[PDB]
Amino acid sequence: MLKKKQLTVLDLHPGAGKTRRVLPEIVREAIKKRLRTVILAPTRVVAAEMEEALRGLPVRYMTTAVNVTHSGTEIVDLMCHATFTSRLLQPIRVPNYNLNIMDEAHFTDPSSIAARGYISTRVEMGEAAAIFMTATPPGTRDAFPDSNSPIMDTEVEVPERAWSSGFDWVTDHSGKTVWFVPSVRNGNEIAACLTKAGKRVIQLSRKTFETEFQKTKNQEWDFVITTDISEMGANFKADRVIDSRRCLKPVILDGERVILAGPMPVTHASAAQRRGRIGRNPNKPGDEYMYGGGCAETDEGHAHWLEARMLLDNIYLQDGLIASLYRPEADKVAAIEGEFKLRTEQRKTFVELMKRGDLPVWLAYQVASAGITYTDRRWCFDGTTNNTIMEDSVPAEVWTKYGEKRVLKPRWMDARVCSDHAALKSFKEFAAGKR
Ligand SMILES: CC1(C)OC(=O)c2cc(Br)c(O)cc2O1
Repeated sequence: MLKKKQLTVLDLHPGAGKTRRVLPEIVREAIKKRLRTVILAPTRVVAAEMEEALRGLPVRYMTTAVNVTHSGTEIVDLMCHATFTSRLLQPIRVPNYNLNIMDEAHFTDPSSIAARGYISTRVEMGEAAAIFMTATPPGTRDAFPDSNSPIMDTEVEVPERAWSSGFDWVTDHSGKTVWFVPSVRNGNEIAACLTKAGKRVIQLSRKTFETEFQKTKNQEWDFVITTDISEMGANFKADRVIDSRRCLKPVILDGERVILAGPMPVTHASAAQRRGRIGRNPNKPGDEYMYGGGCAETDEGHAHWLEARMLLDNIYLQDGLIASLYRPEADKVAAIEGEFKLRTEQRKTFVELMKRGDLPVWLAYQVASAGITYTDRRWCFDGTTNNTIMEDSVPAEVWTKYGEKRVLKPRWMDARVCSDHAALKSFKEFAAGKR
């Protein structure tokens, strides 16, 4: 696996031991061969689980999620998928790793797709080896893979709103349930309905993941209501998964705006990962998987693959060459390699709008390519009337950095800046010049 010019896909079924059993063996072999190695974790929670599996091995943990006193002689680095891509983009020297290991390599966030593109190109060039660890590689058509113990799979109508009757099976259950919803707002309504019925509910989403995930260990719960973030190695002690089989899809319209389309069917990879949360204990057969719709290839035309191209066009590889997306996911976007390449100063603005501004990739690109500087927020207020952002059925308003009350009306509308109360609050702070 570790020899140059080779990319290996380690596709053992969910719960087969890729992280706890296979990963330490690969690391020992890499250290024995003096291979400068990088291990890429999707989240800070997975990074913490990896430190437990690799305890006693000389690994440099480039994350504050782990508290370790490094020796300074480690040749193995561990960091998140987003940190790797961020460091490549910035004027920071990233070693050219001989071995690149990506855990939960199915992650479809733009920074993860970009990391796969960069690593696979280095391998194609004959410069590095790579191991992608996932039960569901890109393009998988099997939503029902093998598991540690048998699962009861049931196609059933799943509520997506509060209900009064017709879904007794949901609340009549006495075990623990992990329920995947298409959005934070949809999970809020189902959570409220379950709480009113006497259930103890925890909610998880990208922004709250590390903090709220700890509650799944620290307190008794009946339900976990989660978005698709829990498809990336988050493990639970549960006996049932309820899966709406739906997700939101960011779509770029006429290259001028981003909408959150759907809810629409999840990919087979996502469904297999959601189901994969249960059937993990070989001594507990009969875990349930209730699913409320079919699968479709909704990653085709999904904005994340276009956003991965914007990131890869701005990463130095060799002279004017640009890394391609990983071959099995390369047809998900129609893009000219190099079309998003920015000049030095615009690239710096693009990076800062993402890193400090916390803006979606697409939106950060529109601002930086228009020649606007990071602190210039006039674009948050000079868009067309149809770009007015609404809050509680009335236009959102902020005090500008000049002390003037203005309606939020960005020149470029990206629905992810107001997909929920938390996102809109963060965007309002940005428009006001507060970060
Ligand atoms: C990832 C980030 C920003 O934060 C860390 O926790 C960290 C730790 C080490 Br060690 C390192 O070399 C670099 C790092 O930079």
